[PDB]
Amino acid sequence: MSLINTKIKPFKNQAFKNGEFIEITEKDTEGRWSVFFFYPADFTFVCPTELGDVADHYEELQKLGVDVYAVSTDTHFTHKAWHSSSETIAKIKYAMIGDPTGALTRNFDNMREDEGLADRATFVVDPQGIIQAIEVTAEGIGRDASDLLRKIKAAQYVASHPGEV
Amino acid sequence: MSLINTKIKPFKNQAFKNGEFIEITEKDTEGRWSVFFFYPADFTFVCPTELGDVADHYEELQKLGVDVYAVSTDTHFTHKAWHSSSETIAKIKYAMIGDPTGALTRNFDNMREDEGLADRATFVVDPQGIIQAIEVTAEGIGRDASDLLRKIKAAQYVASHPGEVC
Amino acid sequence: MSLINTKIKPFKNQAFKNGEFIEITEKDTEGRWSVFFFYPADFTFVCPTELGDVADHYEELQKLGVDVYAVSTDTHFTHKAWHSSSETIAKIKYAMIGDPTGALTRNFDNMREDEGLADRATFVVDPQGIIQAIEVTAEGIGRDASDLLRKIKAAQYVASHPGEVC
Amino acid sequence: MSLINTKIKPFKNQAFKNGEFIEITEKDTEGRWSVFFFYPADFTFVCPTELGDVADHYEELQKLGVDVYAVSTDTHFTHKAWHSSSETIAKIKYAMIGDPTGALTRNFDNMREDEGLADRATFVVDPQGIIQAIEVTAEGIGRDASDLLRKIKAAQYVASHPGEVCP
Amino acid sequence: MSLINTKIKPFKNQAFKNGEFIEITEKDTEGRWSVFFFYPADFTFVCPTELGDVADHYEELQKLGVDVYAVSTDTHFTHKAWHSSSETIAKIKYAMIGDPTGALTRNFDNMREDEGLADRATFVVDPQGIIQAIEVTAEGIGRDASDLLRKIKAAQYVASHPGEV
Amino acid sequence: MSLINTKIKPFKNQAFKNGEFIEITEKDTEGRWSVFFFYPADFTFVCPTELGDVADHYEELQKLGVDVYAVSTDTHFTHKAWHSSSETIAKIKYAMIGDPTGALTRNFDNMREDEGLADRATFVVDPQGIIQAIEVTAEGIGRDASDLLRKIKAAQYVASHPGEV
Amino acid sequence: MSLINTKIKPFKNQAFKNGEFIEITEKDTEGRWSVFFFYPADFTFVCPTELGDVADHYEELQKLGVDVYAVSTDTHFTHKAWHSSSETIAKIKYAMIGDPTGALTRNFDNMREDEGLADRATFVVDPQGIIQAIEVTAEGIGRDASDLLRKIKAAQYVASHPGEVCP
Amino acid sequence: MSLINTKIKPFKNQAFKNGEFIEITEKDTEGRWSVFFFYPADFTFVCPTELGDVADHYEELQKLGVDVYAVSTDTHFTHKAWHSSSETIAKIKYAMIGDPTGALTRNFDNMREDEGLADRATFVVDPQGIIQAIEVTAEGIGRDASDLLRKIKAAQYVASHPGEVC
Amino acid sequence: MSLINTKIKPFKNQAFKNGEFIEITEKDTEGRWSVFFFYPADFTFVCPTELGDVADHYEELQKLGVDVYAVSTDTHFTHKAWHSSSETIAKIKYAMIGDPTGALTRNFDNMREDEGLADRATFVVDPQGIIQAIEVTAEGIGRDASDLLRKIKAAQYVASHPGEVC
Amino acid sequence: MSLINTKIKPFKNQAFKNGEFIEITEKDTEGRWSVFFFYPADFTFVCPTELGDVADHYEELQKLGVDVYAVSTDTHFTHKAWHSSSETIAKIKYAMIGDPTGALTRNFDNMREDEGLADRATFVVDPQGIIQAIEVTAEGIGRDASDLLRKIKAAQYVASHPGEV
Repeated sequence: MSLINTKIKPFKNQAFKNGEFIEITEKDTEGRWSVFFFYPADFTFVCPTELGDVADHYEELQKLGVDVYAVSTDTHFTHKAWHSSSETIAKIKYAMIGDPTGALTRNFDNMREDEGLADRATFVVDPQGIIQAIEVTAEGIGRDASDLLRKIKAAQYVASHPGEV
Repeated sequence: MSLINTKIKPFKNQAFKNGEFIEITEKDTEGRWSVFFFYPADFTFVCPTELGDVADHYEELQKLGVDVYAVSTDTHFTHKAWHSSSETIAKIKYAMIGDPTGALTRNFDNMREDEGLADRATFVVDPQGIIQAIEVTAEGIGRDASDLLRKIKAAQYVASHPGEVC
Repeated sequence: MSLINTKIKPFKNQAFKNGEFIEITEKDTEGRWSVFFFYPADFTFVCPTELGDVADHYEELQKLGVDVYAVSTDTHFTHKAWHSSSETIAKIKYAMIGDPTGALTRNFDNMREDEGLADRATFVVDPQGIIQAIEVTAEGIGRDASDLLRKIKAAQYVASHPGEVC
Repeated sequence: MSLINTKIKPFKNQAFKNGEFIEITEKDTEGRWSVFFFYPADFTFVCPTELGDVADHYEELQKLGVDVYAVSTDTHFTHKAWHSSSETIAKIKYAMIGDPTGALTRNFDNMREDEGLADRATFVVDPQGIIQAIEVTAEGIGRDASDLLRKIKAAQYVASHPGEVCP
Repeated sequence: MSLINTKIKPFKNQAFKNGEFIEITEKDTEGRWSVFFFYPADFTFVCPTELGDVADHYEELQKLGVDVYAVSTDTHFTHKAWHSSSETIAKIKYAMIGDPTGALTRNFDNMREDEGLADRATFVVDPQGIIQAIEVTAEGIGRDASDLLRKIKAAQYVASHPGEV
Repeated sequence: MSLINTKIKPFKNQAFKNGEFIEITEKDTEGRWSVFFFYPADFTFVCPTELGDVADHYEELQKLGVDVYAVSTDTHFTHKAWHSSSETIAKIKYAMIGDPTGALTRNFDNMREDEGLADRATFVVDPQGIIQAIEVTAEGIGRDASDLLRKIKAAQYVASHPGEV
Repeated sequence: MSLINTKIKPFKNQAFKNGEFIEITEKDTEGRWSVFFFYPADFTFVCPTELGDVADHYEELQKLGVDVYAVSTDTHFTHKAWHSSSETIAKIKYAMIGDPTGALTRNFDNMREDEGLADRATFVVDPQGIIQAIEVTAEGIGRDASDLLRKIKAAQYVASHPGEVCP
Repeated sequence: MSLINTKIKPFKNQAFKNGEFIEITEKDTEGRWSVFFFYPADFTFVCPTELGDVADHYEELQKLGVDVYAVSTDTHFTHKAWHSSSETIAKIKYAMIGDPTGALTRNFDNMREDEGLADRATFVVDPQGIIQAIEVTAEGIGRDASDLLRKIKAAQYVASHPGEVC
Repeated sequence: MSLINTKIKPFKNQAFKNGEFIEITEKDTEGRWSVFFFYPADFTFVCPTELGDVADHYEELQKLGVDVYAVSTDTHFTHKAWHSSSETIAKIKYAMIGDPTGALTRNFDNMREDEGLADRATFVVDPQGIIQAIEVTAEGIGRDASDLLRKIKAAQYVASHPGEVC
Repeated sequence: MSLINTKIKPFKNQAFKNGEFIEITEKDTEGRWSVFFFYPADFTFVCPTELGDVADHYEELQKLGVDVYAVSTDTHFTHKAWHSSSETIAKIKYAMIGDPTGALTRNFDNMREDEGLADRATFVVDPQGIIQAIEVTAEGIGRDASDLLRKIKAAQYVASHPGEV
């Protein structure tokens, strides 16, 4: 069963945003365009260029009315530490959702069951809750924020201009 | 339960390639970089720019040693007809897999159950059979062949030089 | 679990008829004599004379108040293309039902499970929805349209005047 | 889930042929073209001309190597009685299979559940056991034996000349 | 579980009563004494003297208010043919129930499952529906109508007079 | 499921045979024709002429090679007391099987579950163990030993001569 | 999981008392001291002196307000016959409960499964239904009726004088 | 499921006997006449005369070759303390089985489920392990030891000479 | 599945306290700081220093408003006997709960199933009924009443001033 | 069911020790005294005095032949970061096991299912694998390493001197 064109499942998670800690539910995504940016773990040796690339477009994303949610199986406490410790993660102004239970990760069928870590996946969600775009890659393959931005612009176009030759 | 980083399931399908009918199995994808390009239906009123953009990069894809498989729920007979009817589909030099059973579409968890059509999804499969990249979009949202090309080059780099960075 | 003398199961399909796309449900068959003509696939190398025969008798079938529905597992978009391509399929004035899900095909128990195509079967359905005649043949064995007319006329005579046989 | 292009299921039924009782199994259909002619019941008020029209073409069917099997939910004892006191059934040279259990009838998905009787169905079976043609009609609609004869000749043609379309 | 002293199950079968086709249900047996006479098949080489012996006592059975039902897995069309073909079966004025489904046969647990035929059984049913007497015999062993008549006379005596010392 | 034309189930019961206590099993019935005569209880106010009628034909039954077994839910101790108390039961020379467990009664599906007594049933068993004739009657209706004798004579004829036209 | 100090389960059995058949339920034991005397079978070769010794003390038991119930897996018809043709059973003034189903026997966990007979057990039941004394013996070991009489008198003493130890 | 005339279930318990701790299993009861004397608890306000009676007849019981086992849900450590405390319990020369698990108590179906104590029950067990006599009484009703001796002597007579009663 | 930070299950037990028998329920622990001190058995040869050490701090525990409940699988009758027999157990001013059913022991998941005795475990329960501290040791390893006292003072501090540090 | 006096369940976890990363299985605890020190999460605002107290006794623990395993649901990457970031955690010379799957945490029945974090528990394990001491506290209640040290010394004494008055 594909997760495309389906409504997102309810959740309640603690997150880090700009300093300090906030709580995010599925109620917060209502009437808003949402991006769920899943990544394995904090403090890994892999370059955090994927997250920093989104941070560079975040001002343009907020202009388009798009909320960004970076999610991992690490705690929100770890997100705060990684925000202060890493050079690139300091640019992150959007929410960094901690998912220690993995309930939100499992809502998007994105758990490495044997590792206990999220897969490298990105979800574009419309105001209705329906998933419009899915993008999953393996370890080492980078996700372009420019192509993500292009996809959102195309998704917002279909919503306003439904059905055309 | 995620489809990423898993070996592809065996299949047996009929396809259309450059005026000839050929049978493609999972054996044909072995030892080869493969791209499974799923799309809804033939002869629709939607612009065929998604499949045409892949055709433009196909020579560059064959240069990297990558096979391209365009798959839909239509028959391979329909693919031959669509290759002769449309101006953009005439450029398609790669294989056009016909999947009437939907078995190949079900293998990649990419079936619109109540429509009987494949979703707009792209899969990048390494020579071992493991899926490295998944890209799914809803009807209307276009897929970029240039970003697909970038991902394959990035996937081949990690396959060649693993453990480096950063 | 014999299919004969049972009411037809509800359906919702897209169809092509005279340069127009229409939606056909089980409601459209109500109060009318219907004929469901199933066939494998569009754009095949097999001679399309079976559909051509029904086209020749269609004027006579409409005269008896009988609706003809040609059903295939192909999309309704594919049917339009086939109407413009073949000389024999151009003669088709009746509706060409597209059944990508195979829901309507499985309703009449007529799906080639491992092939994903409809079998060569013809169904005669009365105004009530009850199936009166079933004719299934393998690939190659032709279906006679003039014998179908004989069967429909006989079915209409039994409906009008019950208990008038020996 | 359709019954077309599938091998026939094994059966063991008693039959009546030319004044003698014989037992027929799936082994008897092996290597032979077989036609299974199903009908509701014996001693019905409806014309037995459907079976009689097959009996007229039976000479031609035997020359083609086609065996005819008339199947009913009645006993083989009943078939003997219907053979004796009927003008049209007296012409039957082929076997009249009795199916009191309804096992053979259910093999072809041809049972009226509420009536306990077979439906008006004709099946064309090749030497391998694979079903090539199915014809099912309701009470009143007659089955054409000369059209059945045409179908068998067409089924034999594709068997000897495989995939000969169109040209 | 025993079939004796239990109410008969509902049924709807077509039958042949001297020249005419009728339909018999569990409703027809109500308020009346009933005898269900099961037998293998019509047009068998075995002697039909079982049904002929019941036919001789049938006039006395109607005087006692007892309805007789002859049941087999053959159709009611076959019962008519057997009536006007055999001299012994021609004496039958009682109803000949046809049971092609075997629903009535299975109600009395009397079906030869591998043969699709009824066993040689006789059931005596009172106005209430309760079975009072059961007699089952194997193929070849005959049943006596004179003994059956005696058993019904005794059953009607017990029904009218409760307790006998 | 019908009890007719099936092999009898194994049993081990104590019995009373004219003056002495014996034990009867399924082994004793083998190679011999057997008649199992079931009845409610000993010392009842109902007429014991059912068992007395069988006792009169018992000498002829032994000439035919038929063993008679009278079974009830009473103990074998009770059968002895009933033998030397009633003039009709005193005529019994055949075995009187006591079945306090009801195991043998349940083998023939003949137990009145709420009463704990046997129904009025008679079973005819051949040397192989196969039941050939069943006769069950409700409380009050009598069984005839003369008809029973006739049924055994017919059963032995069919066993020796297969197929009768 | 022991049966001591538990209320007796409901029952409906036929009994024999002084030439007349009566029906006894759990309602009849209400507000009355009850003794359930179980034994294997009627017409056994073993002495019926166990029942006879209870019959001798029955006059004293009735004065204390104690009802005696003799239970057997035999029918109430059998109890009448054993009452008529026995010297010791003729002295029985109390009820002789028949338990052909074994339902009452199973209520006291006193059934020999392989024999279908009750075991040699005696139960002392108070007006509330609560079991106060259980005595089960094997075939051969006699049950003392005068000791049973002592137990009932002791059971009545703790009922009227609750928790009077030692002093 | 009557407990009478059934073999005793295996057990492994610690016991106190004559200033010594010993382990008693079902093996120790084999080939010997055994008596299992169950009682609620140690150090109760209830008069310990029931155990005192068995102590007085113990010499006579050992003369008949009968072993006496007094079982309680208390520990074997508690039994030692009770042997030193009470004047009546000091007379106990037989083994006092401690059953904290209640395994041996549940074997004889003698557990007060909601109280966690053994009921007042006496069991006579033959050399084979078969239970011959069961006597259960409620709190307050005394158990007679002299009537127990009568029951054991009767049980031994039946074992020696079967079928010698009327 | 951990027992920590959960509300205690209801119980009804008989206990011995200062020469008197009293019934203790979960109602008695309400609004009160409670310590459930589990131990194997009475009258053992193991040094009773664990229970004696708690008795030394009992006056200091009552000063903090803490109730102490010593629990074992033995009867409350045995506790009275052990209070009079032992020199160290004579100091016990707190309640000694008798748990013959083992129901209270099962509530705290602290039963040696094959021994029928409680394990060496200490539980600290706040006025709300929530367990704040669990300490379990195998036979032989001693429990410190001073560290227990430290934990209760630390538990009362967090209850008073939550959210502070560091 | 209590976890006291039971053998530890098999596991395979990645850990941080002294720099750098190692893998620990149940095979590594064989023939050695082990301490499993569970704690909720890394980078929390709670003072890490519990872990630092054990670090002060670690030299004495290694003298007694005791291995210390600090476990949390955080990754081993996070453990390395927290080792470098925190003043007290820099003293940690023993292994810091990362348990993102929570499999090792669930082996000791120590998971806060709704939080996805380990409870505050300490386990003393002998060379055989058998758990000798369990110590669980709530948030805010400190665990004394001196009392832990005393318990281990007592546990090692019982192993060498088994059974005494």
